[PDB]
Order: sequence, then structure tokens, then C-alpha cells
Amino acid sequence: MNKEILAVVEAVSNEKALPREKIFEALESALATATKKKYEQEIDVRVQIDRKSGDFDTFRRWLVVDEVTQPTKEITLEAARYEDESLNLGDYVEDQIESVTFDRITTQTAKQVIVQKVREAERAMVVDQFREHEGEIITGVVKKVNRDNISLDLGNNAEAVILREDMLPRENFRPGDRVRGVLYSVRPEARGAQLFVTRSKPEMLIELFRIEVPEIGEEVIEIKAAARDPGSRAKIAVKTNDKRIDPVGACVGMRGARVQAVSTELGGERIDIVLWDDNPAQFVINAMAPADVASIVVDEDKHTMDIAVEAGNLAQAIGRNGQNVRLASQLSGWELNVMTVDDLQAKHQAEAHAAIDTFTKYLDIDEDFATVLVEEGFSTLEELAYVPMKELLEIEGLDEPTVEALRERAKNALATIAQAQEESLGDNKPADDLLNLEGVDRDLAFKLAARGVCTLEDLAEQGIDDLADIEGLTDEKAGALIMAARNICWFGDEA
Repeated sequence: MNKEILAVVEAVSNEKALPREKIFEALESALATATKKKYEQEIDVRVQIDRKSGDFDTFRRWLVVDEVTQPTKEITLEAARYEDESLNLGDYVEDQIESVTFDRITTQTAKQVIVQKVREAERAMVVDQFREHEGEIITGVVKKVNRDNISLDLGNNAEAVILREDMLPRENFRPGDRVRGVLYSVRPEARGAQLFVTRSKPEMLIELFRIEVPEIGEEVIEIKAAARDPGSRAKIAVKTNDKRIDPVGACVGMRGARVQAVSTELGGERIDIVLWDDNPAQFVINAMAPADVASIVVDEDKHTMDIAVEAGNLAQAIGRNGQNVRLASQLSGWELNVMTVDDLQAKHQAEAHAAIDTFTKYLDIDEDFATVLVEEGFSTLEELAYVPMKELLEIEGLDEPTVEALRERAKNALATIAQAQEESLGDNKPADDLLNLEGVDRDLAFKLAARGVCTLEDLAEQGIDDLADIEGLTDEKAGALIMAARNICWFGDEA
């Protein structure tokens, strides 16, 4: 008997940290592989080694395949008539059984084989605590230096590595600093498994909403959306949970008690969050702070918003580098458009006539009925089946002609498409040779009228600036789409 496998399994400072059978399962197999490598025969070795009573032996695998793989102890259909028809491709049964191999030469090559085996065994326990929480508050102290990254000789029986975009770029996890963030994907790094500290992503920057505020973690403050730069600045909508109170000091701390502590472990930067309230107009105005709001408006007929603010002292409201308004839409849910301070009131300069022309032509009206309330009511008569026409009594004339625009005025909008629908079929458009080819969608070929293409071979003449007006001409939309169309002269007409 071995009389030492039991002691190895019950050392038990290192054996009991991992599974008790790990040493007899993985380390034994690695030792068998090392002994086989030290042996002349290049045969797969499986270690039937147990720490119960010392019954440890080795076996030579058969490697039953359709070839001569592992030829030292290979198996195949050459023994089909002798092994009760056990011919297959992939079977790894034990053809033979070794007795013992002291292998003093393998004891010398231990530093190359068993050292790596012990490293893998340690990594097995390292991965059990590196990122086993699948994303939680994981800290790390930096004690090592690594190229192209930031190393940390932290605990959890493992190391830690932070990429350039993982930790704070201004102050990486280097000697003289520490990190604290969240991570879930931890693979086997150099010298065994390692943890990961990334205190720059949303999972660490936005996690301060319930770690810095004193009345948010108990679900008393509205903290549901927060977009911020990594370790540089943060501008989130600090609101109350339908309390209609001043929340500017809730998530930012009383007298600035949390501005310098939200990301203290992530780099220690200064943030400027925006405020909100229960009023939708006030919340929309204050969600993009600092924004010089000049008017109040809201749009719901389309998937868009309206950022009605100035741009003189509110350069962040329009967006110069994504400082304040970039996280504003996340607090609203709809994308908004902004302009200059004097360009905010010019959104409907010529629109009040452009949209009203199609309503006056359809209803056969004049300027008196086309411009009386066009600038007052946005789309007063434009597909009036949904919009109401019972509030224009004070306007010049009755709203009955505008009320009758639910279907009478919708016929003109379809009859005017006579110069647009026919332009996508044969009016200087692509031919049928590329209208049903692969690479692009069948209906996507109708948008080829903006490049001047008249046939399959005509679309290949577009250079870097001919058809590049739109972003449709992508890599996947041109590398495999025009290949079956423009190659008619090269290899298309030849069967």
C-alpha cells in the first residue's frame, strides 16, 4: 500500500481547502501524465489513485479511434473481432494497467510538470473565490506591476488584473492605491486564476446610489437610472420616490457629504448630479442641469423628446463632450434634440407653412384658414382621426373643415405619392439583376436610387464618396452583396 495518500488527503491545510478528492482526481492524473511523458511509450495514462487505503495504480488508455492516435497504446477496429465489437471513434477505455513508476527523472522534471500541476490545483481553489459572487462588491490592494495592465497581489488565494478601461485610467491599480468594484468573468490568468477589480464601469460608478446617499438604499429615493463617465465625473438625476421634495442633497449628501465619497475607492473624483421633482415639466427642465431652460414642452406622438433649453451658459445642455445632457435622456426615456440659445425658437420657422401646405391643399382652404392657428396648435389638421378638433372655436372660422380631415385630407397625402412611389421601381433605379441577390435583404435593394445605379454592374462604380452619402454601404452590405451582381462579366455569365 502507498500509506501516504491518506496523509496527503488529510494534511489537511492545503488538501481540505479544495475538495478532499481533488488531490486523488486531478493531481494523480497529472502525475500519471508526467510519468508517461518521462516514459518512452507515448501512451495516455489514467491514474486510478485513491487516498482511502493506498490503492493507487496507473492504467494505459486504449484511445479507441478510427486512426493510430496515441500509437503506443492505440485501439481501433483492429480488435473488433476480439474485443466483442468494441470499435468506435472517441472511446478512451483502459486497455492495460501499469503497476508503479518511481520515476526519479520525473522528480527532476517536477519543476516543469508537477509545478504546473500544483499551480492548476491552486487555481482551482482560487477560482472558487475570485469571482464566485457573479458580480458583487469586490475590493483589491495593488502590490504587483504588470505590463499593459495593473496587477494586484490581493487575497482570495489569487491575484487580480485590471485593464486600461477596467479601473480608473487617471489612477490605475498600481503600487500605492486600491480598487473596489464588481466583476463576474474571471478566467485562468498567468500563474493560476486571478480576480478582477474594475472600479470604472457602471457596476461600480452607479453603485454609489445606494452606498453614498443616506435615504436611497432603503427605497426612499428615486435611484433607477444613472449614466456617468468612468472615474471622472457623474451627473445622475437625484430624485425622490414620488415625494415631491428637494432631492438635490439626497444622493449628493447634505452640504456635499457624498460628492467626494461616491467614488472615493474608484479614484476620488468630483461629480455634479442634477436634480428632479414630481412635476414632469420641472423634472424635464432640471434633468439636464446645468441647463438654461427657456420654454416648457413635451412630445408624445413620436419616440422622441424636446430639450427646450438655451446654450449661452448651458453649453452642456446641447452637448460638447457628454457631461450633463448625455444622462438626461436616460432620466426621461426619450431622445431629445437641442440647438443654440437663439436656435431653440426656430424649430418651427418655416415648418408652420411646410406642414400647413399639405393641410390647406387637401381641404381646399385659404391662407386665412391655413395660418390662423398653425403656429398655435402643432398639427391642428394633420391626420385628424386621432388629434382633436373641438378647441378651435376662438380661431378664425369653425374647426369643422379641420375636423373632417380624418379621412378626406388623407386621400391627398396618398395621391401626392405618385412622384415618390414610382421613383423606387424604374425611375433611374437598379435593375432586377441585383434586386433579389444575397448579402442584403430583399426589401433593402429599394434604397439604391441614391447612388445613380441603373443595373447590377452600375453599383460597382461607386467609390468612397459616390454612394457614401448614407451609412447603408457597410462592410457586410458590400463585401458579399455585390459579389453575385457586379461579377457578371467576370464569372457570372459563365456557368
